[PDB]
Amino acid sequence: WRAEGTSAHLRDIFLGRCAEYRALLSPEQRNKDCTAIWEAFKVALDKDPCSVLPSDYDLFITLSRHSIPRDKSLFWENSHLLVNSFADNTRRFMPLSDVLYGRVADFLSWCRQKADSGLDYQSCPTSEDCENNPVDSFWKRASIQYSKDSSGVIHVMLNGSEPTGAYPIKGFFADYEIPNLQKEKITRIEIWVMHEIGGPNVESCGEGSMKVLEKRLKDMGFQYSCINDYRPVKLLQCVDHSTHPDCALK
Amino acid sequence: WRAEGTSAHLRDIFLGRCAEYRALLSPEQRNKDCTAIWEAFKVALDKDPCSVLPSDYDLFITLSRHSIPRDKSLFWENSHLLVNSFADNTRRFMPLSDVLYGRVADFLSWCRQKADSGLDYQSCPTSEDCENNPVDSFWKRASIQYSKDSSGVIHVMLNGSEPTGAYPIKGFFADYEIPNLQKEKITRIEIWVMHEIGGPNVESCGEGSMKVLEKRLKDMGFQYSCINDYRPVKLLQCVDHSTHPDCALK
Ligand SMILES: *[C@@H]1O[C@H](CO)[C@@H](O[C@@H]2O[C@H](CO)[C@@H](O)[C@H](O)[C@H]2NC(C)=O)[C@H](O)[C@H]1NC(C)=O
Ligand SMILES: *[C@@H]1O[C@H](CO)[C@@H](O[C@@H]2O[C@H](CO)[C@@H](O)[C@H](O)[C@H]2NC(C)=O)[C@H](O)[C@H]1NC(C)=O
Ligand SMILES: NC(=O)c1cccnc1
Ligand SMILES: NC(=O)c1cccnc1
Repeated sequence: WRAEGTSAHLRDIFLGRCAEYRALLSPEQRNKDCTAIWEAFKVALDKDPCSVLPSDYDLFITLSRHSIPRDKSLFWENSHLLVNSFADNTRRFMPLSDVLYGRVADFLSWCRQKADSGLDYQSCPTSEDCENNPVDSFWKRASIQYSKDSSGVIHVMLNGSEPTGAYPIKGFFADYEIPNLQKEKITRIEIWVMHEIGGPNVESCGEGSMKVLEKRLKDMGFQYSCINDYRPVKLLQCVDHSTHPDCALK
Repeated sequence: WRAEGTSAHLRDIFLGRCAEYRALLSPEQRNKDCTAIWEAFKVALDKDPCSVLPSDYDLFITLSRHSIPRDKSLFWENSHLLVNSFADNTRRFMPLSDVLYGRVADFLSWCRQKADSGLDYQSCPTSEDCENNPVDSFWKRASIQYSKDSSGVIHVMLNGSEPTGAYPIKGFFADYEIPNLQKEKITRIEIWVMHEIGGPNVESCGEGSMKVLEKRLKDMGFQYSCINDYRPVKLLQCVDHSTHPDCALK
């Protein structure tokens, strides 16, 4: 295979993450059964590593699905860590990685042996290796869910120091989330184009790809707006470049 | 008992944290047994909620003890969340809550029911209820170990907006950490007295309790220094007060 092998102590981690996340859920929704969630998640783990479909994770999403505060969703591209860091375990925001079905699988990897019945710790199929692998189908399922369940003001943090462009016209946000946003429940969409401190300003609002994304969102009938280096997040990046001039306080 | 009962799903959480922490450990140190560790830790959950000594966690420490990067230790008082936050899971610094024996219990509570054998999810003997309770003893033990395995530059984060002064003469830093710092392997001690954004500036370097701390550290032969609102951390605080003037950029 060409992707990272299945995560060590996957079950241990999974159940643990799920365990801690409960305290975060509202009482009415605290009732989650992690072992049931794990048992359901495993259904895809038993199948051929190149024959897993998003729909396989339907049961898993059923037992772990839960509400997302209006105005607290945070979609993103090329900024996984920064997103996790800023959101702060649902405190500031609630990105997919901060929703039960996302938290449990964040940064992890998994797949069954190509021929054997165990877990392949050597390597898992990437997108190229074959489309229907467990990790991709999972995130396709989870992201679709996350999008349908979002509401209010939708925020999107993009990387403007990304060589190839801020908005990947072919990533999860573009292919699986935007097509699944519920217009009736969304008031407007806000984009945060974050540039690296000092880093290359490859693209800012309304430039290049950001023009495509903007045109598409508007064509769809959404209310659009874009911000460059949204201050709160700029400050966070600054935590690691305090001496740099872009991070100097008055 | 004047303290919160044992955390729900204590074992799952303990085991989950441990599992994920291994990934951060160095290769020739990554070989840890989370179940054995939990088993050792649990020895205290089989005792009288008021008859647990730091020694009882000895074996637990033996099975979890691991080296701490030089210059990476970060002691603190009155700023638990900010410390954890700024430390970023061993990325920026490595506080006791980011050491395996400290991570597995960070923010969790526990203690067995006085009479019965089961855990008490109702309450737990707080320091005043009786000194030798499960939680306190655990930390006394974890603290001493942490102080002992520290070397290089010692950073300490204190809270200058604290109503009682930045340095508590009776606290873990005071009663268990400072007393166990191996002087021979410490270059110097640096203090960060952080003030709330706009918040009350009760004390700053060289004032109030800070004079008491500074004297002891020096008298002890350490090389002392103090910084009001260390910039990196100030910027982190600023993340939640971007519009405030103390957080204004240029
Ligand atoms: C935003 O995009 C840039 C460019 O892709 C990312 O920078 C790269 O980060 C990796 C990991 O640290 C480095 O190996 C590369 O050398 C970086 N490239 C450059 C030109 O510096 C950056 O990490 C992204 N920011 C976020 C928050 O994801
Ligand atoms: C620094 O100390 C202050 C003083 O307690 C903390 O602020 C208080 O926080 C508590 C809750 O943790 C509130 O009930 C009080 O109203 C706050 N008082 C003030 C004056 O702000 C502050 O959170 C501490 N900072 C850190 C990082 O621990
Ligand atoms: N970890 C995440 O939040 C995530 C991963 C893959 C696709 N979309 C979101
Ligand atoms: N919980 C903690 O991280 C902690 C408790 C007591 C002393 N030092 C650190």
